[PDB]
Amino acid sequence: PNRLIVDEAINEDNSVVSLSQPKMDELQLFRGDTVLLKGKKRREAVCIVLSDDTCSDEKIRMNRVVRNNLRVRLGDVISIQPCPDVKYGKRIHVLPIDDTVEGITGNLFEVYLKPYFLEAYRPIRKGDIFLVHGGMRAVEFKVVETDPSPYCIVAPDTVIHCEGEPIKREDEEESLNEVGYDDIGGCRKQLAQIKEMVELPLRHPALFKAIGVKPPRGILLYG
Amino acid sequence: NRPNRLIVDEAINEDNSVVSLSQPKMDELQLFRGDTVLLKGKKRREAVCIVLSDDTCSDEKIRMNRVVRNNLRVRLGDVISIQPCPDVKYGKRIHVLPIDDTVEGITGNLFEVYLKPYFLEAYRPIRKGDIFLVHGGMRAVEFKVVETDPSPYCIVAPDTVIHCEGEPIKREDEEESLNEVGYDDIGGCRKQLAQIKEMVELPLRHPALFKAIGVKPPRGILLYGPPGTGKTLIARAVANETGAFFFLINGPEIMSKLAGESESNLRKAFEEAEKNAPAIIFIDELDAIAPKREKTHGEVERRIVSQLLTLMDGLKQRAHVIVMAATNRPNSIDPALRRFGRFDREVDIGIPDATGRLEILQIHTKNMKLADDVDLEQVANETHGHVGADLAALCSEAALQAIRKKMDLIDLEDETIDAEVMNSLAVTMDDFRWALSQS
Amino acid sequence: PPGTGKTLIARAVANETGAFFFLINGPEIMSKLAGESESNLRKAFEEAEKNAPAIIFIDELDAIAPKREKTHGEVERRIVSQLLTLMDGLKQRAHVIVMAATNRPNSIDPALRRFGRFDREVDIGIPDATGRLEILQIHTKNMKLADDVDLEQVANETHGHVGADLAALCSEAALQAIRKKMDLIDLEDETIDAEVMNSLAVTMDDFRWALSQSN
Ligand SMILES: Nc1ncnc2c1ncn2[C@@H]1O[C@H](COP(=O)(O)OP(=O)(O)O)[C@@H](O)[C@H]1O
Ligand SMILES: Nc1ncnc2c1ncn2[C@@H]1O[C@H](COP(=O)(O)OP(=O)(O)O)[C@@H](O)[C@H]1O
Repeated sequence: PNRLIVDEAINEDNSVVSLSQPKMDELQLFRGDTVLLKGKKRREAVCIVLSDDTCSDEKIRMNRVVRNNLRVRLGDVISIQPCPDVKYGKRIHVLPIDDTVEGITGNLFEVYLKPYFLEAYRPIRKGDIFLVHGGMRAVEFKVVETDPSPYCIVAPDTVIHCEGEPIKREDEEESLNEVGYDDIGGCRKQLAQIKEMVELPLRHPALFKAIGVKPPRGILLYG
Repeated sequence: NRPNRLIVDEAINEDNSVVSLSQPKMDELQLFRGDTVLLKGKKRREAVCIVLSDDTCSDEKIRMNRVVRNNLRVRLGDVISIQPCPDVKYGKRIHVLPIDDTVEGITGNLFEVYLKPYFLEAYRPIRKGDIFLVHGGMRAVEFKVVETDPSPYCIVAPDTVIHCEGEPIKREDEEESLNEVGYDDIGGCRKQLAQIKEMVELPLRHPALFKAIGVKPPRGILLYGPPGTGKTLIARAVANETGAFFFLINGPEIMSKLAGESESNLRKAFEEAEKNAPAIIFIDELDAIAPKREKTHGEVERRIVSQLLTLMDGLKQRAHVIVMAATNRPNSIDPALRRFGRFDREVDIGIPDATGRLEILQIHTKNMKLADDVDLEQVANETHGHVGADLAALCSEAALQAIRKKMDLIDLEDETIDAEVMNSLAVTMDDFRWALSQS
Repeated sequence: PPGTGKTLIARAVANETGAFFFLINGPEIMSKLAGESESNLRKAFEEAEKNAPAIIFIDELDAIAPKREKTHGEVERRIVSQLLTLMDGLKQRAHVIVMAATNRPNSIDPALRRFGRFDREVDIGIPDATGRLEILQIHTKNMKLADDVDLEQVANETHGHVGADLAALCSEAALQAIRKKMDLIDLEDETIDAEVMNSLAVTMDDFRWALSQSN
């Protein structure tokens, strides 16, 4: 009813998720409304929602950044619900993750945080991990706490502390500047084919006990 | 011996409960179209069937399904006695149970999925101890008839109560699985199949005969054709279909072994088929082992070719072993193999034509629920240059497409795909027309 | 060409002239490992020397002694030589004739055609119509043929056939006629008396069928 299949993002923004127009009408959501998304393993994340008229009705486009905080891969299921109850924060606390900051010195507020948030009005959740590009390297930041806990918006008013020591990566947490379909271009057509070939046997593998059909076993790549 | 015994032939009417007969032989036996008959075969076994007039059937032969053949414990070309059975009245109780090794993976109600549609307006004769086969939900399921109320045999009318009570049953030694490959599992090449069958007929079915006569049976059979044409398939089938033992020699797998242990294997293959006679040894991708004597660079590759040729000669005609082998062309092979006494028999398993392709398609869509708009005839016409395995994968893809479409809608739980949910899953002509853009 | 009775002739001549017959099969010799391959080849000549007079028959010669460049690697050449030595080492007083067969001259190492070795070449060609008839007769001499069987006709139809083609043709035509009767012999088995056997005629139809099979 309100549950959706998680698809690839076309709007490469961390805080936004797209949805088909009629599915927004169905769920009674307005363009720019903020939504709470729940995924696997007790996890949720907060996002802005926009109408994408190329999106499938029962699917929801979202960034890898988001997917991660939800602990879901592409083609999974997530519940979406409205969240207009969300308010500007006083006091966000972010820390960089040590393995994305070896080599860079000093003030990383001015370089990443600041331009990532100028007129941001970004929804965020405690325990969120987001990614900022710049200075020829991408940096991951975890939100260690927020003043309206558990989730707040970040307005010009909101004070933002990145207090010294970078934090260790959790086992659960996956490097975001690891390798994804968003790291490869010029070959959507070919990529699509690979994805569907591998979709079921890798994502829904228990299925092949239930049916006598044969999944492709070997895939050859020309070029 | 008598005017009622017959030779068991291949079924053209692919229905479990019917057997066909030549019109004059029905007149001779005074049987009527639709009359139900009792068939007695080997090892104390009998089965009950409807009978229909087939005007392409031989007068002294009787067409029947593999399903039936099994319950009669007979292979093709054997003898069975047929007699009228108008005494069979409808049943009340029937107890069927699925055989464990055809139901691993499927859940819950298998009545609604298989039994029910198999019996809707069936009026099917059946016997206690019969094992029949139902197609659906992308897997075939074998069910044994554990008892009937009019014992030993009854007909199953709408009135008849049908019970499949829980626990699936173990398979007996005598009972042979039906997924096992048969000639009904291969299409588009009757002509070539016929030849194979008669070549192998006597030496595998009546092997003691060759002590009595000084005639030489073919020892080696070579299978020409592009790859994926069912060359392997045919050999697998013929072995099962004629109750012969089947030893596979895979060309590349033999070259994978180090020098000398490569031959020690090859030799051990012939020693295994000798041991379990009669047998078909099937050498797949022959040219991997025995290519033209100049195409073999280095000694050990030639030492192998020879080692084979020695085993082929060393093959006594009294061994009762037929060696079948397959390759993509004649010219690939060392012409030494085509000598009298070795691979003296060459069969050309070609490229299925339109009509053949249709069959192939039908053989691979026999377990899946197809939509009304599915036009397999159309598909056949579109797939102009396709070999059998092309089409088998086409059906595999079209189905996996239809599963992906539903796999989104089955978000609600997993791994929750019941056998019932499975049969809910139809495959649209669209899913085929899509799968065509791939192959 | 192969199947022309090259082996057959050698077998015959040995028996027909009371000579001992040792068969050397080309491929079978290459099947053996290195050095034990020669130890066999040498032991063949030692066996024919021992039982004189004899014909040693080397079948599929080219399997052993192909053109000196067609032999890749040493042990294949070491074999060719080992033969040539035995061919020379063959005393004329030994009373042993070595016969050998192959599909063509060019396949063979021309070293073998030297004076004192394979100095004599005979060309067992392809049977012509009249020949094919004989072959057919030779392989139908134990089977009961039907009146309508016209082996002359068969010969004419089988234009490009070698002897072994025709020997198998007869074998098939007979196995066809057996299959036809094998249905009617349902009554018992293995009950095929020698008498039931002679009841079994082979119709011209069984031949015309067997023609649709062969090469
Ligand atoms: N004529 C045919 N009829 C039915 N199935 C076929 C046919 N040809 C190929 N197939 C299917 O495609 C595959 C062919 O594999 P294989 O038997 O190895 O063919 P080949 O030996 O010609 O390569 C088999 O899995 C079989 O199910
Ligand atoms: N000219 C012939 N006359 C009679 N039989 C023949 C003739 N040619 C071939 N055959 C038969 O066919 C087979 C030929 O085998 P083989 O003697 O090895 O011929 P080759 O050595 O020419 O290959 C034999 O079994 C023989 O019975």
